[PDB]
Amino acid sequence: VYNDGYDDDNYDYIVKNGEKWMDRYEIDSLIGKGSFGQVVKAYDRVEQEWVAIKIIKNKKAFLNQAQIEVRLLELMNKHDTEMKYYIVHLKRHFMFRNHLCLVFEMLSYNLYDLLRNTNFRGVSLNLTRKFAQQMCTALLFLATPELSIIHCDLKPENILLCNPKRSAIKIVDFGSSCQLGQRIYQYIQSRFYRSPEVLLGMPYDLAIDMWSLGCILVEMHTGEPLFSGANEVDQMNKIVEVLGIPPAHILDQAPKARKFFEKLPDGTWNLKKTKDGKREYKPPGTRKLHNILGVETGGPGGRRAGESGHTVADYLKFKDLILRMLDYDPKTRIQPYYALQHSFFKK
Ligand SMILES: COc1ccc2c3ccnc(C)c3n(CCCC(N)=O)c2c1
Repeated sequence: VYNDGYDDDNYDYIVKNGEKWMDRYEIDSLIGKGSFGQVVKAYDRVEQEWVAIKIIKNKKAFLNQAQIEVRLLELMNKHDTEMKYYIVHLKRHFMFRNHLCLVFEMLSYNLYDLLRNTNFRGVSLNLTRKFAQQMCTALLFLATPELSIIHCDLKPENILLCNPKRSAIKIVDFGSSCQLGQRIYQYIQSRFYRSPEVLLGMPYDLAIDMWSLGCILVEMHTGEPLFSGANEVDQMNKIVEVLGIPPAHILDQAPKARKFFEKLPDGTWNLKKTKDGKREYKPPGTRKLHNILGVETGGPGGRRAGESGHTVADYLKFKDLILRMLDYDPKTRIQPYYALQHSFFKK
């Protein structure tokens, strides 16, 4: 028996459609499940509107982390700027049957559902540009010194459309987020979108979100993840296929450098030796983003050949921005303010 019967064996609240909570919220259905807990669709009888309620797991570790998400959401929402409207709005929170419940504004489906709806053909470069500009503005908001918030889990699933037929988006799931000073985890971000500094076990800052954004934007247009690693070793090697060996000044400071690389006598770094002449990856830096995007061959897989807004000039700008987002060095990786000035966004 878990939580007097209200919970399942995974600390989740057993959702029952049609249940009414505190004579206010009418639970319609389950929207999604995550490590944090479940999000349900519910009607707020008081305010007479539809809301999304995130039911946090009934477990100390998850409750304590969700309390941080609340602190950060309330801190962002209080700030007055139009940029704050790229972050989902937390209306209120409450405890119910030993679950912390977060009430959010209702949104539409996420960018992964959007990709799946195109059968993973990818969205247009113009739509990608719209998402990129909004995301860069959102990251600029998080970078404001008073906030200095690191989302730490940017991915298609955590970027939602406000309206199913409109391009406006908002960022969700700040549970794993932290502030620049208060970093408390080492293994963070979803693997496909994890930055090299996190893979290498080095200290991280807001630049890790810019890395994830670069990965996301490419996936949005091509329809498949740029670095689809099955584990950390596979992830690092897939990054190396495209960007080459990380610079020595980074690896020389990386605690986990020898999980993926080895230092030669002449001081240079190379990938760890592979036994028995097994070939599993393209040589470092040979998987060109120029070809992944189809810059001069009509877009990803030639699917955008003879389409408006998919000129080579457009792709060369897109490629340059992505490569500046995928800089190995977090100190030189493009920052939101300057990314927004990139020619890719010129009117
Ligand atoms: C639909 O409106 C919404 C509105 C707000 C949120 C929200 C706020 C915080 N964290 C998460 C995971 C949130 N989700 C998850 C959806 C997952 C999905 N496939 O739609 C939301 C959804």
